[PDB]
Order: sequence, then structure tokens, then C-alpha cells
Amino acid sequence: HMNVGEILRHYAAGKRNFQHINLQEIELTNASLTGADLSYADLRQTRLGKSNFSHTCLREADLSEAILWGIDLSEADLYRAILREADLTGAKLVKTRLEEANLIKASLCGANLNSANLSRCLLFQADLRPSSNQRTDLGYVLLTGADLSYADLRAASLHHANLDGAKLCRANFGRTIQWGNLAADLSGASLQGADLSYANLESAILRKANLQGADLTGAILKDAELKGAIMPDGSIH
Repeated sequence: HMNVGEILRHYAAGKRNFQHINLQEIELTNASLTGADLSYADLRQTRLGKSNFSHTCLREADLSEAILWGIDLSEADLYRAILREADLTGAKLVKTRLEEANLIKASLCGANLNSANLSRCLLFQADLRPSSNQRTDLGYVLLTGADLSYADLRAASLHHANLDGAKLCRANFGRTIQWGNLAADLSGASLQGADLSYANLESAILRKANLQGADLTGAILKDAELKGAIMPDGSIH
């Protein structure tokens, strides 16, 4: 049941073990707790904008409805963490470990998720459209077996992303007029056995993407860039 001065004093003193601590609603904007162990901690509705939580342990922590805009979570371990409806707009999520995390209704607009591990995460209705500053970067992200049903990925960059076995039902990979009319760019991505049914792939860039075994039932593929893509049947477009 800990306040700002308490945690800042303890961390300054060299304390790193904050497992299970209740920090609900705390404000730590612009501050650093880098390397702290916050496994199993309660960070719900915290205000952590622009803070430095790089290399933190946040295994199975609860950050539901937290304000995490522009947070640095690079290389943090968020294994099975709960980030339901968290605001991660413009967050740095480079090599962040988010395996089996709950990101339902989260905003990740303009976040950098380069090489992040979101294997088997829940991303139902998440917002991954551009922020006012940049498109969302999911280069080399692992989204294997994740569920992104209804997620909004317009203009997202997904170069070499792994979406194998992912559920992408009704996900939006189209252009956004707000951001240069850029479509989602899945160049070189793998979507083997993915469920793309009813997904919007209009003008999506699918060059050299692997769609083998994927379900395209009802998907909108009008004007998609398919050159070199492996089609569901294994043929090369």
C-alpha cells in the first residue's frame, strides 16, 4: 500500500525488491525505477507517462487501465502481465517480453514494438493505428498464436513479423488517411495458418509474406500488394 515518496526513497537506497506491492493510482511521470522487481505488483490506474521502466521484472503484474504513454519498457519482463485497456501510446517496447499478456482494448498507437515477444497474447479490439507522431512499429514482433480479433492495425509497420497461427478475425490492416494514406505493411511477415477471416487487407503490403495454410474467408484483399507472397495453397503470387 505504497506512495511516491516511499518507493522513491527505497529505490534511491538501493532497494529493488518490490514484489506484490500495491501502487494503485500512484503518479511516477518522468521518473525511473529501472531494474526494479515489481513481479505480481498492483499498478492499476497508475500514471507512469514517460517513465523509465526498462529492464524491470513485471511478471504477472497488473497494469490494467494504467497510463503508460511514452513509457520506456525496453527489455522488461511482462510475462503474463495484465494490461487490459492500458494506454501505451508512443511506448518504447523494444525486446519487451509480453508472452501471454492481456492487452485487450489497449492503445499501442505509435509504439515501438521492435523484436517484442507477444506470443499468445490477447489483443482483442486493441488500437495500433499511428499516434500523432509516428506509425506503430512491429518489426520482427512475435505474435505467434495471439488473438488480435477486431484490432486496428491501419498503417502499422509489420516487417518480418511472425503472426503464425494468430487469430486476426475482423482485424483492420487497411490504409489510414490520417497518416499519409499508409496501409499496414506486412513485407516478409509470416502468417502461416493464421485466421484472417473477414480481415481488412485492402491495399495492404503483403510482399513476400507467407500466407500458407491461412484462412482468407471473407477477407478484403482488393489492391493488396502480393508479389512474391506464398498463398494459402502454397503457390507463389
